[PDB]
Amino acid sequence: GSHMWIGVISLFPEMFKAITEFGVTGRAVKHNLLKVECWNPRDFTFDKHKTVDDRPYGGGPGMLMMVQPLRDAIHTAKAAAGEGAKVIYLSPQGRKLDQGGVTELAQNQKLILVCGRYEGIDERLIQTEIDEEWSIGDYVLTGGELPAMTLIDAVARFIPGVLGDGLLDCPHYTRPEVLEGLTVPPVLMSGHHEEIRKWRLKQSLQRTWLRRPELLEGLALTDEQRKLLKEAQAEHN
Amino acid sequence: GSHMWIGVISLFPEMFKAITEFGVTGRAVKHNLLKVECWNPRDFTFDKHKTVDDRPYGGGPGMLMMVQPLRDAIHTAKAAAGEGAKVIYLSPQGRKLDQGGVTELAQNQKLILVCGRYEGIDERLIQTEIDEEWSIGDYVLTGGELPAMTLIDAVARFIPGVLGDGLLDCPHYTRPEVLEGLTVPPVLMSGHHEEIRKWRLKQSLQRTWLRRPELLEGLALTDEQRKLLKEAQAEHN
Ligand SMILES: NC(=O)c1ccc(N[C@@H]2CC[C@H](c3ccccc3)C2)nc1
Ligand SMILES: NC(=O)c1ccc(N[C@@H]2CC[C@H](c3ccccc3)C2)nc1
Repeated sequence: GSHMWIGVISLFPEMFKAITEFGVTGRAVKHNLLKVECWNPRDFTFDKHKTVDDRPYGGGPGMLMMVQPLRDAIHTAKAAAGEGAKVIYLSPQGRKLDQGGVTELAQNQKLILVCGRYEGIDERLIQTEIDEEWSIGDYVLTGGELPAMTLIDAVARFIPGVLGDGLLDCPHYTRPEVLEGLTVPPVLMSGHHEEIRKWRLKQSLQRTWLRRPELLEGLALTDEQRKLLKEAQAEHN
Repeated sequence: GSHMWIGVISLFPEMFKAITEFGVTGRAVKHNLLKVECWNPRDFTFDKHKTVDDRPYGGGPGMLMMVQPLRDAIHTAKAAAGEGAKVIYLSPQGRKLDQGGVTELAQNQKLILVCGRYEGIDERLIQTEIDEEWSIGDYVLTGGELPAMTLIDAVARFIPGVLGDGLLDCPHYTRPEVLEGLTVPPVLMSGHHEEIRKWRLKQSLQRTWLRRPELLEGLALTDEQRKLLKEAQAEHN
C-alpha cells in the first residue's frame, strides 16, 4: 500500500517498456503499485538538430551529454516529483549496489534516476543535481538505462503487493522425478516439513561456503546454522 | 570484424528490444556486428493454456520454470548455434560479473543466455544444460532478462566496430565554462596535452583511492601512478 514513483531521465525512454510492459514489474505498473515516468533531454533542446551531446574540455575521444538539455530535463522531473525525491546517477563510479542497498533505496517514496549516455555527464551536474551515485556492478555499459531498470526491478520487489538472510539460495526441483538419470532428493518427497527446512538451510550454507565464502564472514550464524555448516563441511571433506 | 551471436531463452523476448532497437547496441545489431536471437519456452508447450511454470518438490511459496518447455527451448537454441556455444544461466548464485569477466566472455563467438523467471530453474537443468552461472551483482531481480541484457551490452563494447586500467574514471567537463559558480579546471583549457593526461590520471587515482580503495590493492602501479597517488593523498591530507 506504499507505492513507488520513479522519475527517469533518458535519451531512450522506450527502453523502459522492458520493465513497464512485462512480467511482475509490468503488473506492478498496471496496478499502480509502481509508476515510471520518463523525460527525454532531446525534448529540451532548441537547435534544429536537437543536439544532446557536447565535446569535453581537454580533448579526448568521446562526447559528454550536453549540459543544457540534460539539466532542464532534471529540473522538470524534480518539479513533477515535488518534495522528497532523491536524485540518483547510475555509473561505475557510484556506490556498489547490493541487496542491503536495495532495501535502503526501497525506503524512498520517490526516486529520480538519471541515465548517462556517451562518456557520461559533466561533473558539476553531479555536484549540483545529483544526490547519490550508484553502480550495479564493476563493469562498463553503453548507457545507464539498464542499470536504472535493474535498480527499479530490485526495489519493486519490496513494494507490498508486487510479489506473490545473507545466504545463497538452495537448489530447487520440479517435475519430473528423474531427469537424465538425476533424481530429486528423497527428503523433498518425504512431506516432512522440518526435515525439508533443515535440508534447504544446510544446502544454502554449503553453497554459500563453496561459492562465496566471504559472504559467511558478514554473518553471525545462529547455533543451528553453525551446526549445519559444520556438518556440510565435514561431509564435503 | 569478429561479430557475436547471442541466443536468448526468455518468456519475454520483447524485453530485448531495449538493447536491439536503441543506442550503440541497436546500431551493432543493425550493422550485423551483433545478432540476438530469442526462443520462448511458451512456444514449446503443448497444453491448452501453454503452461510454463511448475510446483517445487518439498513445497514452498514460489513456482519454478517448467522443465519440459524450458529444456526443449534450450535444445533448439543449441541446435541453431551449432558447435562452440557456451550456455550461461544468469542468477545471484553465479560467478560475480566484473570487467575482467566481461572481457573473458567477449572471447566467445557464440553465447546462449538462459533467463530465469519465478523462483528459478530445476537444479538438474543447471547440471545438464548450463555451462556457467553468472551474476551481475549481489541483488535479486524478478527475471534474468535484465542481467542477460546487461551482459550483452557489456560484451558488445568489445566487439570491434561497435564503439566509436583498473581505476575509476576522472571527472569530465563540457560547456559552459562556468556552471552555477563552478568553473572548469584551467588545465583542461590549457591545450597542454601532457599536463591534461597527468591531471586525469591523478584524478582517477584519487577518486579510486577515496571511493574504492580496495581496487588499488588489485593493482601494481607504475612509478608515475605511485607518484601521482602520493601527491593526491598529500594534498587531500
Ligand atoms: N555499472 C553501472 O552501473 C554502469 C555501467 C555503465 C554505465 N554507463 C553509463 C554511460 C556512460 C556513463 C559512464 C560510463 C563510463 C564511465 C563513467 C560514466 C554511465 N552506467 C552505469
Ligand atoms: N543478480 C543477477 O544476476 C540476477 C538476479 C536475479 C535473477 N532473478 C532470476 C529470476 C529467478 C531466478 C532466481 C532468483 C532468485 C534466486 C535464484 C534464482 C533468477 N537473476 C539474476
